[PDB]
Amino acid sequence: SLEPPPSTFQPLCHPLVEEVSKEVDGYFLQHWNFPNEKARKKFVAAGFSRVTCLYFPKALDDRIHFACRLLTVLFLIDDLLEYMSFEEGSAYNEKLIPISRGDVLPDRSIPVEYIIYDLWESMRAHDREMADEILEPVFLFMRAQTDRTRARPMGLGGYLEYRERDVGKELLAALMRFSMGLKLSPSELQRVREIDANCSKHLSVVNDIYSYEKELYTSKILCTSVQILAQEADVTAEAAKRVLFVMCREWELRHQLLVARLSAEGLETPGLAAYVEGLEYQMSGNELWSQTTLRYSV
Amino acid sequence: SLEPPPSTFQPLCHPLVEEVSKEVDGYFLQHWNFPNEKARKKFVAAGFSRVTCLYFPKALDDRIHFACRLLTVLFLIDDLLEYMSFEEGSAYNEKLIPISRGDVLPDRSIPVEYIIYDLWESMRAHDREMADEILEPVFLFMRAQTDRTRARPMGLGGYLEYRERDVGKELLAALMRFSMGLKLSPSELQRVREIDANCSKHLSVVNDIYSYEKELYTLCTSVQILAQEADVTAEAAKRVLFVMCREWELRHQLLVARLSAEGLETPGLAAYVEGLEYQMSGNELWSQTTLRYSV
Amino acid sequence: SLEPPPSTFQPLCHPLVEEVSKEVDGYFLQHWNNEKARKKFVAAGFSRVTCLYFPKALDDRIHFACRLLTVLFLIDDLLEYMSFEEGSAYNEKLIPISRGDVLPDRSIPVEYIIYDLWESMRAHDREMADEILEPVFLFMRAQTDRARPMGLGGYLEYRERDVGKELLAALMRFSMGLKLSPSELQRVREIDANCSKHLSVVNDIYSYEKELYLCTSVQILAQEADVTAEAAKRVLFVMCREWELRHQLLVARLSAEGLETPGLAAYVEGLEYQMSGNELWSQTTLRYSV
Amino acid sequence: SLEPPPSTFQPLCHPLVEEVSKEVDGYFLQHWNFPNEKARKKFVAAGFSRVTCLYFPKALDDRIHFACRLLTVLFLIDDLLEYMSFEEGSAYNEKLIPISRGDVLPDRSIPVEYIIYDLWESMRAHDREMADEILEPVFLFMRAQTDRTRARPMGLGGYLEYRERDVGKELLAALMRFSMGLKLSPSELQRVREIDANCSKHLSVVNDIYSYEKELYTSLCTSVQILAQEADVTAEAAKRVLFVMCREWELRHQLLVARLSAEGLETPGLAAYVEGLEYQMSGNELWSQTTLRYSV
Ligand SMILES: CC(C)=CCC/C(C)=C/CC/C(C)=C/COP(=O)(O)OP(=O)(O)O
Ligand SMILES: CC(C)=CCC/C(C)=C/CC/C(C)=C/COP(=O)(O)OP(=O)(O)O
Ligand SMILES: CC(C)=CCC/C(C)=C/CC/C(C)=C/COP(=O)(O)OP(=O)(O)O
Ligand SMILES: [Mg+2]
Repeated sequence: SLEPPPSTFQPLCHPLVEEVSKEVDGYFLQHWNFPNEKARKKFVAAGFSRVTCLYFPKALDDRIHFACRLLTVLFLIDDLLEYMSFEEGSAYNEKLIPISRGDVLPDRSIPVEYIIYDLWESMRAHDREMADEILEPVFLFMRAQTDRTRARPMGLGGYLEYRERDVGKELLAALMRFSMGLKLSPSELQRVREIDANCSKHLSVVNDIYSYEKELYTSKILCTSVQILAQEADVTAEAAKRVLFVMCREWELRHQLLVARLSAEGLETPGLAAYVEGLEYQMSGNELWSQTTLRYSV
Repeated sequence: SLEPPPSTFQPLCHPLVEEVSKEVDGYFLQHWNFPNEKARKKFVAAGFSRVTCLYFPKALDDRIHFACRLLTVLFLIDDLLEYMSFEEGSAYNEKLIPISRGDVLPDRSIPVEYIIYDLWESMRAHDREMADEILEPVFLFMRAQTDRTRARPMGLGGYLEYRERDVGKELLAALMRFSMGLKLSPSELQRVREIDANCSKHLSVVNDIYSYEKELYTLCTSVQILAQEADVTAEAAKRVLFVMCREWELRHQLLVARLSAEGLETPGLAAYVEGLEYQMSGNELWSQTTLRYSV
Repeated sequence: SLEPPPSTFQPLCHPLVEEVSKEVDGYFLQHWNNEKARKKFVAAGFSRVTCLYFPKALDDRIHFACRLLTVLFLIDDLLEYMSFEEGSAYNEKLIPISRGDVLPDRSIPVEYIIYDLWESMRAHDREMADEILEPVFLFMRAQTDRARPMGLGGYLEYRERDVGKELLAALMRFSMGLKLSPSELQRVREIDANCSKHLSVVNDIYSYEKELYLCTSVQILAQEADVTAEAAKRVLFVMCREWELRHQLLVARLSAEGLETPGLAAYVEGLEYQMSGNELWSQTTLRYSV
Repeated sequence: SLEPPPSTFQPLCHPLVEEVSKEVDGYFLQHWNFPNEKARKKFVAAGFSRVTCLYFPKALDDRIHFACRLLTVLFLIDDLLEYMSFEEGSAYNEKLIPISRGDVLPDRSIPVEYIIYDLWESMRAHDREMADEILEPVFLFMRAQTDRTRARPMGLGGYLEYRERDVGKELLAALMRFSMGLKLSPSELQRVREIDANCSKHLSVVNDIYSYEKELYTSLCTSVQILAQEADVTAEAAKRVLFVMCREWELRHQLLVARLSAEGLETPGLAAYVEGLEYQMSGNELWSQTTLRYSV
């Protein structure tokens, strides 16, 4: 089997995982309309708060639950969207956006509506400025949840450049910033643009590596680095995964080189130091998640 | 400074290397017009016959010198062409082609001409049928070391497919079959299509890895291409490509076995298949030691 | 030979162009700094381009667009004479001044022109004027300084997101006093991308000479199809006609699927004017030496 | 619906088409083993000899039939190959190569075997030199009828370059030379390198434009799908753009020929050859618009 190559990175889980997980899991169990009990247990088995804590292990203790709640509902909606047309799905999320902004009252009789409204009111309550910062990154994601993928010739370079702008990864980095109380300035963000793009790729390719078996097992719009590299080099998908994993390690090193350079230049501010560290854990965390999540299972 | 990942391919060196060296080196030395001592000394140090013996370790004892002579002159000619124009260089080789077929002038006053002529007559003398089988393969290679290029976008996939058809590597394979007495009819040789391409690709990329520094003296190479596509340094690119080369080696064995599993393997292709493996490992040791890639 | 193929897009020209042109020209020829160029300016038709791009701009707003572009051009042809370091700073020093967080040196035309200009825009419509800030900054930033395998498909996808094209749509919305929600805009992303491609390729076709005096559809198609640059321009021109057709099909679908709002209808029609106007101008201006 | 854009070329058919067709058709009707008479009906309907005279209108009267007979058997083998595996079809054609070279006697009880043998034996008789010359071009094509084409990401450029080396179009050019009696030297051929590549693309794209609907089976690899995807337009739009690109290649062919002449590099053989390619293009276009091979 695969067997990942050596990495100087390692997965870390948020100290309070057990605590938040119980809290968040409990809240959705009492508020979200799960159909049958079977589903009720699929949810707990999922451990969305445990996923969040794996991604943002360095989050502030009094903010990690916000991140867990946001991702939990987002994972939930993503599941429902699967069973509805691009039309209703798009209509479904557009209704939640003004409600998320808090510009429109929720229909207290619809779980998702008041869970979203309450959640964002809570966030603006704890930190208004930062809460309003993640608004667009979230809307961008939600909207993309229903965008139709365009099939076109794509080599490795083009695919990777495309993944560098993944809205999901952007959501993760912006959310991680909220969870960590890192109020980075426009000049600080631009300073780590390469780091972000680099990180974005690592995350997406690691996902491709463990999601391939399922992507193909879809009575198979196949768009993945595994298939692209396998065809370009003319080797098996397994061989492709191997090569790609080494590339990921090269991106891990590039991450260090860029961070090292950032410091030498005297541009590594206190916040940026915390930020790039966070991204390192997203990379190692996303790797563990990919190897274990049932989402990639068959 | 770049540690090659593990490989099951072990390179060999033809036992007669030092013997053929003296033979062939002596023939060219003082027979071929060397501008000066230095030239002659550098020529010996280059050891083209030694290069040839790394690539064709299983060549037949009474055929190895034929390969050593052929490549020695080609390396020489290739050296003189850089100083010529796409105009001059082309007429040069194009003139030798008829000669090589024995159809024309051997001009005894011109080294390159009587050497080419004499070399091919010797080959037809030893094995007529097989000496002809490689005429076109060599010509293809000669009518290429002067060709221009059509610049267009080329990604990793495009560059690799392109290298799978490298005329240089086809010449090597064709000359190996000659040197080994292997000839298996154009059938099953057609059956080792994938094997040949996979191999040609492996040889080309290993060359890219070691020739990047020097080539960077002014780029069509897998190193720069992967580096730009994955957005990493060229050193990181070489490391990744090396792993890819190990994947092609694994694929090579799979192709070999599969040929067997369905009853296609034959004494000819069995030997051929192994000979290619020696080119790949041989090429790797050469690429790591050749002054051709030195700054 | 470059005879434009048939197009169903008919360009429009703002009726106040003569009035606003002499108005906006007189200004720059009064503060901004060889009189031989002082003539090249009045003949450059900077406000005329503006009027072909936003022929439906509000009468009291058209002069704003003109002034903005007339300076973005004046600065552009100014970057051609300075290094990335020089230009990048030169431009970056104007952003805060544009926001109004830094006052301008009344002795430097480029500075106070920018200052007063943005001040007058906020004073006319602060909200909408603020919305143009970022789009303009993105454009200016890029003006300063990828290097990798780029084929025709990659290039066009890349042009679907061109900043300059983004700037025109933002400036157009402001000029027409068109308030559109991020929601309504989402519905027209395909139309926006399609339009961006059209604008860029027509520009590539006509600016090929100047640029060649590189990253351009003309050169790329020429290499991929192995034909001349001129042969390439002809093929691309026909591709532009297909994008025009697609625009109409998309506009028709937006309507049929009941997703069109009055503001959106005006928006998509305006994009058409930009496309056809851009073509008229590109063919006539001496900027690309007719 | 699809109006081809204006062109300075025009299709042209070989004069003896009628008689040659009768002559070559009857031959196969007597030797080729068609099961029932619905294949003989279809066969005759396909008129492979008229196809040949459309592609090689400038052929010599005494050679044009060698071309028709060769393409007829190649077309027929092509169809049979459809009802055979890769391993099978491969072995099948490989069996016929030594027979073509005249090295192995054919089995007189197997039509395809003796028909091939007799054909080359007859060709080598009329012009041993030129006959031997198109041996490799035919074998390259036959062996190509059975290999697999690994699918990989490919833009227009990559696709077009691959089509420039199309063994089928190569076979066409070589057969045209043999049929027109044009014995070109390597220098002359090296001189017409760009012109061949340009022509090859033209033929392939024109074929793509008309075989697209057909290729949409779904019960792949073509300029139509690739361009439509790269420019994000319909396949129908792609066709219109590709067609114009084809007219540019016709212009390029003329420019390349003019240049060749102006450089004093055009020989009588080459002049006749490049003109022969012009007719291969106009001819392949008409064929593409009319062949049942691309229908439903
Ligand atoms: C679903 C969701 C709310 C994502 C928000 C961002 C986030 C928490 C990302 C981490 C988990 C991940 C890689 C999901 C995408 O899997 P995948 O891309 O291999 O499968 P998919 O993208 O087709 O859903
Ligand atoms: C004389 C000659 C080269 C004959 C070809 C036969 C051949 C492939 C011999 C093996 C030596 C080799 C890998 C050369 C490639 O040099 P390179 O491609 O890395 O450097 P270059 O091609 O730019 O000269
Ligand atoms: C028997 C035979 C075909 C001989 C080849 C000689 C040749 C190129 C004849 C011209 C006719 C032609 C363009 C066929 C293309 O079929 P296609 O390529 O459009 O359809 P296909 O290749 O997928 O079968
Ligand atoms: Mg331009």
